[PDB]
Amino acid sequence: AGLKKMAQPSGLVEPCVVRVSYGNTVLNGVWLDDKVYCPRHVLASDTTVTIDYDAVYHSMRLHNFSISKGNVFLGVVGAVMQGANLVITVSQANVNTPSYSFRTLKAGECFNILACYDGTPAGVYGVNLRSTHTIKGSFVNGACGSPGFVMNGHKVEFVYMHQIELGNASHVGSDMFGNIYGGFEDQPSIQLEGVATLITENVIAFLYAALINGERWWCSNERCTIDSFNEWALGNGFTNLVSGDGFSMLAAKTGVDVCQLLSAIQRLATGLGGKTILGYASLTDEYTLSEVVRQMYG
Amino acid sequence: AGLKKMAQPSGLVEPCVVRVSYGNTVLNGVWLDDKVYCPRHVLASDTTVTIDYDAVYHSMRLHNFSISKGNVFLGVVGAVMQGANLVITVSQANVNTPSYSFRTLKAGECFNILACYDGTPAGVYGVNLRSTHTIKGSFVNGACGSPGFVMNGHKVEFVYMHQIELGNASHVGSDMFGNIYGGFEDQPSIQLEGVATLITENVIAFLYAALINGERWWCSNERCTIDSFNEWALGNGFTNLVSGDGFSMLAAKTGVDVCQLLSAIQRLATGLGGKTILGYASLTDEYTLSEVVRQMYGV
Ligand SMILES: *[C@](C)(O)C(=O)N(c1ccc(-c2ccccc2)nc1)[C@@](C)(C(=O)N[C@@H](C)c1ccc(F)cc1)c1cccnc1
Ligand SMILES: *[C@](C)(O)C(=O)N(c1ccc(-c2ccccc2)nc1)[C@@](C)(C(=O)N[C@@H](C)c1ccc(F)cc1)c1cccnc1
Repeated sequence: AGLKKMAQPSGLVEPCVVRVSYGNTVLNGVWLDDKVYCPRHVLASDTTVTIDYDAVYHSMRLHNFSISKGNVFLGVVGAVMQGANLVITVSQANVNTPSYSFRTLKAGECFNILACYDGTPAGVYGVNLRSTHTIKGSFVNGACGSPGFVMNGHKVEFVYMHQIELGNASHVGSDMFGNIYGGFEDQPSIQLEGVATLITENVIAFLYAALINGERWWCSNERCTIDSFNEWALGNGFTNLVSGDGFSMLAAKTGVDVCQLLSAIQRLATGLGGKTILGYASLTDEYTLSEVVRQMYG
Repeated sequence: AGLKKMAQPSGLVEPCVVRVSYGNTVLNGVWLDDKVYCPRHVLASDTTVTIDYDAVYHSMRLHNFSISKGNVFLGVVGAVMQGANLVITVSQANVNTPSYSFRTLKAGECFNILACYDGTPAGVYGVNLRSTHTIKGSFVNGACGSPGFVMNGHKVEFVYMHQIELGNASHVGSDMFGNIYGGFEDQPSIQLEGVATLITENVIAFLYAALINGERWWCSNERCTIDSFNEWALGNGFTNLVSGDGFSMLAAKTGVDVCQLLSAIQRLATGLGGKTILGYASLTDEYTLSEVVRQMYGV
């Protein structure tokens, strides 16, 4: 009953956040087994001239690393560079290591940001990757290395590590495989995101959310083809639709066709009059199909 | 960098949530130090008429009780009804019982809800108590006994325990002392919900979040005395403000005083005219002052 951007329980991610301190600059690290993942820009302090990472890696002094989880210091042994990640090998092994697996996020999916500062978690909240492979969370200085995760069946899927904040207030993270989302760079040059187009299959589950909760005022008998929308979608800041197979489960209980919401979206997109839907005066892509089913039918 | 309702880390609370079952009704409970707390309506299975809890508490067979945390089954020992809650004593002690304590919340504060189903933690999100003393969150069938909590320095303070769901989709819970908030009944008979009046400080904090976040189209140079607003707040669905000395820090960083917002509240409470503030169609008391300071400046 209701609809809120809720985050999954952060309890398993929480023991792994460490404080990685290389010289002056100190940031957040994900500690799993004997390895500690952190953004490689910790090795940089320039923040003014283009950084030649290939050279600074070979010219690194491990005596300056001091990694910690509270009062314990983990002893640094080695460190290799996996993309934009600086995978650091420490002697102590995280006794608190959950069952983890790395995965990459496909645009539109939801995941959980464990905002951390100085190796201490601050808050957990759910976000979705946008059409530009950037997120719109809440971050302040020192968050570099805060993990993002999805969790299915007592197993953590580290899908995000924070790297940098764009001027857009948009946040760019790396993959745990070392791959910047959206093709951006950890470089001190100005970078601009593209136009954020709303993810269509999240807006649909958001409209079934309104019909399950009885708000049927916006809905009418009109229906549009998957095709005519895909044509209309690009020119109106929306993503195209591949198929409508998964909604058929919800479409039956509601009795509202998939082709019928499309006619509504073409109308409702930049169309909400005074009347709002579920607390929103504009369509939103925050809510996925998975999230709707967990908040509506257990 | 953004305004994002977020919950504090729920790691310490997750060891304590247990599956409490008494025959048909199965719902969640908090396992603190060898005592499981749960709503007293787990004993009742009837949702027709008003139920004599004093007579149902005595018609209680402890042998019927089934508590479990995963595969482990707890052995129930004692059971005393405290208010609208059930303090159940068991043999094993939650060995991971955090630095815990109870509290009752004055209206307007923000706390952290841990929704559970079948003794399984499932989500965690921030919510603030409305003036009617009903939070408004997400709860499906079987979430009775999901604890709320607020954490000040690794010490867990349990403040909520889910009891019932009203008509307005408003959610009602009980403190760990066994008192239904706002004075409600855990009975099936129909029950009214009050008119939600907005907490003024949390609206002011929400407005500073907008001035810090750039949206300054609604702000002009109007200063309003606090009493004229209080006289106006008693007649327009707001609350009277006690002090604005905590806002002294946000006012200096924005350069906008607290008086300007107070007049601005009188302006926009009528309606935002289709122009949203921070992605919000109307004024919102969701963001408390302290939570706004951790997100904007990071304390
Ligand atoms: C990290 C260090 O904790 C941090 O908060 N930010 C940051 C700072 C510097 C770098 C960086 C330095 C040298 C080379 C490459 C990257 N990355 C991240 C903040 C302060 C940040 O990103 N600021 C922006 C303006 C920035 C971009 C690029 C850059 F090189 C330097 C700064 C930051 C603040 C808030 C949230 N996230 C990150
Ligand atoms: C709990 C059992 O998990 C549950 O979801 N609900 C509930 C059901 C019954 C009682 C109750 C039983 C006996 C005596 C008094 C109360 N409390 C809670 C739900 C289904 C619920 O609250 N339904 C409403 C209609 C209800 C209110 C009051 C009442 F006495 C009986 C029923 C529920 C649904 C969704 C969210 N929370 C609770």
